[PDB]
Amino acid sequence: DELFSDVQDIKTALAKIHEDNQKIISKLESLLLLKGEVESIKKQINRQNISISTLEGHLSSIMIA
Amino acid sequence: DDELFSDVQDIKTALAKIHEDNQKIISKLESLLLLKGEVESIKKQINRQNISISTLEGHLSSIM
Amino acid sequence: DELFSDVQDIKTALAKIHEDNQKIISKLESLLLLKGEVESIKKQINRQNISISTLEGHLSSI
Amino acid sequence: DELFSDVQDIKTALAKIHEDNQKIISKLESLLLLKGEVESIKKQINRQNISISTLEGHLSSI
Repeated sequence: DELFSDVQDIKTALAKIHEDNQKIISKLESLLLLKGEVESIKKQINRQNISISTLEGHLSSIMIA
Repeated sequence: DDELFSDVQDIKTALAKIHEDNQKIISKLESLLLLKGEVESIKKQINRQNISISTLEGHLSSIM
Repeated sequence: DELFSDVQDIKTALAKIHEDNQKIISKLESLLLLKGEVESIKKQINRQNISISTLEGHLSSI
Repeated sequence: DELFSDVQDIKTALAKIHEDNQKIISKLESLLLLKGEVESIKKQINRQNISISTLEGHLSSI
């Protein structure tokens, strides 16, 4: 009957929500990789700050002639 | 059967709500995924910046 | 009916998935405020780069 | 019945999307760490600005 048509509609919308959940999960995964790169950026800027300090060190030597 | 029909309709309503949740969630993830290109561009500027410090570290010795 | 209790559990489980999705949506909305942060960062960096170069120019004149 | 087994199929598929949600929850939790990575970078760029101003101050003095 119309009950069987309905029961197959529930099954199919459940299968479609499952399939979109896999795509949402991939996009989350790809953002998590981007978190790894943002972590490396954090690390590179700290290394740059260490370097600016060397500059400043030599610049102090120049100022005292 | 009137009760089962009405309950089955509840399940279908509930699925349509979850389908709409999925679509709102997919939309916010696609807006976030724009960060990818911004982070690639930041990687390039950091490298450009590293180079520039070395040009500086050096000049500060030909002077010194 | 075992069938009635089954349909009730099915209803309860869906409403819980839907209630949990609301929390997922607000948290994701809260991450979109990062686009403004990361952009402010891109601008900061370009400005620092410019400055370092502006420093080399001054060094040449010394 | 044909029906009982179909309703079992629905329960199985429902368990799956509950499963999906747990995995979306755990990933999202991990992603939320990004806000703190971005805030840390902002602090680091502030400190860099300061350290550059110092350097220009010194080139100014010379």
